[PDB]
Amino acid sequence: TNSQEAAAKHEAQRLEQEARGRLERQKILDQSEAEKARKELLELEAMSM
Amino acid sequence: QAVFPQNGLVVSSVDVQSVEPVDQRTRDALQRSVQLAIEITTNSQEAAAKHEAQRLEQEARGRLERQKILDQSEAEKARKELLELEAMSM
Amino acid sequence: LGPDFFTDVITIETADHARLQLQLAYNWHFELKNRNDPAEAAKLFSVPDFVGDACKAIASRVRGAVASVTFDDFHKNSARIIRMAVFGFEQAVFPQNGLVVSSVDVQSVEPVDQRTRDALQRSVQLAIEIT
Amino acid sequence: LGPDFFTDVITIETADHARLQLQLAYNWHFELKNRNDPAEAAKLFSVPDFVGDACKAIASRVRGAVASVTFDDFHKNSARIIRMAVFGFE
Repeated sequence: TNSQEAAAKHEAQRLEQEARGRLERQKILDQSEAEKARKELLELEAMSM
Repeated sequence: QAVFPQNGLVVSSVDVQSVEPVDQRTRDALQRSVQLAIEITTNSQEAAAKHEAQRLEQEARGRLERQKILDQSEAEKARKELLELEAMSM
Repeated sequence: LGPDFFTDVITIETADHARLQLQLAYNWHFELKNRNDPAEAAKLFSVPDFVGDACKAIASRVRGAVASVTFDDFHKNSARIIRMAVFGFEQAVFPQNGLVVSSVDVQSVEPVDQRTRDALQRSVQLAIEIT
Repeated sequence: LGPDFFTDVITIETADHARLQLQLAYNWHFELKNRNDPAEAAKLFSVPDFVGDACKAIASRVRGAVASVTFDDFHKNSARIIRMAVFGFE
């Protein structure tokens, strides 16, 4: 049962790992789209200045 | 099926109904083990729902931020035309 | 010997040592190919007590089919299990008395561990809660 | 044996171990192809108690159809479920 404990623990740690990496990848995607919108906004801003 | 020729007895089947080991610790640790099994399943559901809500939170933040960028764009254009009127004014 | 189903309660325990109570109804009726044949009636009376026989036997089928099943698998699908336990894989029949169980309605499952039902009910409660 | 529906209350529990009570009416009536045929009446009297039979049987249909259903699915659509449980699918 202790082996089951370590197994479930390491398993939850694994899903936590995949969840963190996935959500981080999601941050990167949002940062990308935000970078593009920020770029077009920089077009309007540079033209403004 | 089991057979006892000496008396012609025949055991067609043997239903089992209970197993009760003398060690209290055996059944206690076993029951705690399965209890922790459903416990780690519901905990897995907890982490799943948690990470899921975190995911929708992620998409919501990125989407709303994109909306900020769009509003900043339209506001940049209106600000530009306003700069036309202002520069002509000065 | 009419259809009038009789209720039955037999306890069983999972291979993972998890005890649980059951409330399980039994639909039942005796077939009669003919009023004319005495021998079928001799089958009807061959049993000292057809209800006790059917209860102990079907309960043996249940404890047998379920004890082999893991406690990894005990949820709503278990209703599929016992239903396939009572019925021949391809209605239950007892030739010795001509008994025929057309169906087996289930009405309750009550595991002895309070923590099981409590954690389960909290789990579904947190399910609608996270919805 | 007229249409006069009789009420019925049978408890059931979801596969996810969630108990629930029910208040469920039953519309009912005995068909009669002819006054002329004794045998149909023999069917009418073949049951020791038609109400108890119909209650236990339909309740078996309900507990059976619903226990197979997930507690993921218990909302207003369940009314669609039991209605299709009592009635033969086509």
